[PDB]
Amino acid sequence: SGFRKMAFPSGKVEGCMVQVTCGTTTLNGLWLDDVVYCPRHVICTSEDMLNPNYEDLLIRKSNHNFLVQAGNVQLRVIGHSMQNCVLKLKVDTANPKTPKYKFVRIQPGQTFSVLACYNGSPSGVYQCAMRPNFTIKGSFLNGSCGSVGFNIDYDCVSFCYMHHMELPTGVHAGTDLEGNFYGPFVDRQTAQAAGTDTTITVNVLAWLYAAVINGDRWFLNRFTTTLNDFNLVAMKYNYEPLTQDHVDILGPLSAQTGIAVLDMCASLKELLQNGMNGRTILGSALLEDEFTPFDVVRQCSGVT
Amino acid sequence: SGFRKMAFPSGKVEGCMVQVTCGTTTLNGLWLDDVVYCPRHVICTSEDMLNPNYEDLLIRKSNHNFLVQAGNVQLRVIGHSMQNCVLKLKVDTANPKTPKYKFVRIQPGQTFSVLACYNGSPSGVYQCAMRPNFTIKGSFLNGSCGSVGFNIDYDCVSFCYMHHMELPTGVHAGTDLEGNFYGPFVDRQTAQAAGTDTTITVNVLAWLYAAVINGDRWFLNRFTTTLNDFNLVAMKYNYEPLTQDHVDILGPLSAQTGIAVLDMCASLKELLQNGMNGRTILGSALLEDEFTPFDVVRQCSG
Ligand SMILES: *[C@@H](CC(=O)OCC)[C@H](C[C@@H]1CCNC1=O)NC(=O)[C@H](Cc1ccccc1)NC(=O)[C@H](N)Cc1ccccc1
Ligand SMILES: *[C@@H](CC(=O)OCC)[C@H](C[C@@H]1CCNC1=O)NC(=O)[C@H](Cc1ccccc1)NC(=O)[C@H](N)Cc1ccccc1
Repeated sequence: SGFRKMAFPSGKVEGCMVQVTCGTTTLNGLWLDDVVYCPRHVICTSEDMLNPNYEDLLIRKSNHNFLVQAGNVQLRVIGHSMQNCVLKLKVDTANPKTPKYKFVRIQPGQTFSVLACYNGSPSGVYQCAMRPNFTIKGSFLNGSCGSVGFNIDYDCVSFCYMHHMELPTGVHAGTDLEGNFYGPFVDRQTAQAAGTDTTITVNVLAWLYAAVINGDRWFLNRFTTTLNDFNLVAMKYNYEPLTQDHVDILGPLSAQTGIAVLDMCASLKELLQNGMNGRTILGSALLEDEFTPFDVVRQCSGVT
Repeated sequence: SGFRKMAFPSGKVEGCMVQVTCGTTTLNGLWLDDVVYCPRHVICTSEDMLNPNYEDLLIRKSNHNFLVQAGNVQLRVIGHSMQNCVLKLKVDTANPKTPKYKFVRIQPGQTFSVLACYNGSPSGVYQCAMRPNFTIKGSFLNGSCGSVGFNIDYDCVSFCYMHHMELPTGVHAGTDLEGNFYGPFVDRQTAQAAGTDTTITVNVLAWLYAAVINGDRWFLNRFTTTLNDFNLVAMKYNYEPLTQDHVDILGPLSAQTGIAVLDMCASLKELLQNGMNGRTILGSALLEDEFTPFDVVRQCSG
């Protein structure tokens, strides 16, 4: 038993991390086969960032102006192109550690692992959720751009996030690996704000099932409610509306525990209206919303 | 900015994980050079659990009683011995992915990453702390024994933990890689109870510094205290006493924030006496004690 904030094993991604330097700017890239993917703002300087002319900046560059190092060992760039907000550097060496992979766009409320990297060197791995306002509450410092988020589906690494920037509120924004931002953000330094964040209801329910599976049942009573009546309470506490599709994906956790989804909804309603009364749930005194139903199943069933 | 429960990258350890089968019992092993390490209770069955006579069980086995697989390649066993509660299986092929490593025995309050594994295949990684009562609050299912805990010191993997068992309280116990249990526990299915758990004070203070670095600052008060007076408060709330070495270890965070450790102690005193009054710190409504001062520096300096 037990429940931790668990990330995917990072080995397959570690072997893809490189550093990309353009003049005085260095950030991280993702080296897959004979291409390195990185944020295009690596070609910028301070004079550029309000309205970078990325096409102008790139055409002034030769393959020789890009310095790519894999473990501080240089790779030769033989081509360069731009796809949306990502630079694609073609190198003369294919990465022999490239895993089976896919580029995927994740949905708000879904989770992924982030391999935080600096100067092409992995520093740590943690779990993040894509917030309903299309930011992530990550942990990133100067030099972290180009760090990626990923899930492992079977034996395939599904890359879903490349890091670009931190908003003044301390939250983070980035792109998919095709270079399209999540949310209403741009890679120019205009004043940018994320929408109001909401709590991911289906994940809170998943985590309450995780608590039941682990024997932490004090919040459970033989109560139940309707989906409409639950959602009336949810919106009073800035929780996302729970749809029948959310109910369905909680099926496996309901099946394991024998607690109907709307019974757990009734328990959650009671927690929101009356509080937790100084009690903890799986070691937390707040309601946690960055575990998906699949996250709980994986950790409560040990998939490899 | 930001602050997360962050583990070490697990790649160097992933390449060391194998599956060990004895009879119909399968768990995980650690393959370094030409030795596979795993919990010795792999050689047990239902009968032996009360008081396994491990020496009898092991001497009666042959090399052929052990099936070791790295992925789907079989590693032929050429010897089998016991070191404390760990089985050492000598195999014919040395692990080509053996990292620079050390076996280290860590102290209570220190943190490490756990690569949770099943049938020799990694499932996930998370961060744990050695509790003062020498248990860990991990996440382990049946088949997870032999999973290891580690820290990374640049290029060197320091293995500190191998998973053996779960106490009925939901917490976990295991050994170092020399086979010696942390705490008073034994690998027998006997009524075993963990001593009273306490809160790791130096880690709470490190996390409060992480909060200040991240802009959470409402809990700061202008008072300073002394180490003796603070420790009287620690004792009341089942916090570990704070030593001068702890204070000095917090020095890098005090230097980054300009807040003296004993000033942060006075802020923690008020938090412990009166709670947080509906406010949060780094997204938590509890005082978090599984980040060491180093974990905060490493994450807040990169
Ligand atoms: C990554 C940049 C990098 O690694 O290369 C230089 C060494 C860095 C990551 C943030 C720095 C601190 N922690 C972070 O996550 N990104 C930036 O510094 C970013 C550059 C940028 C990206 C897109 C558009 C304009 C500038 N600048 C920022 O994050 C600043 N907070 C400014 C900012 C930019 C856009 C929206 C809001 C604020
Ligand atoms: C690991 C064993 C394994 O991999 O199986 C081989 C086929 C497993 C991990 C616990 C199971 C569920 N989650 C866990 O962390 N360990 C056991 O099952 C363990 C076996 C054992 C080890 C030493 C001494 C006796 C039995 N049994 C237990 O953990 C039970 N909770 C019984 C128990 C043992 C010791 C103290 C308190 C309870």
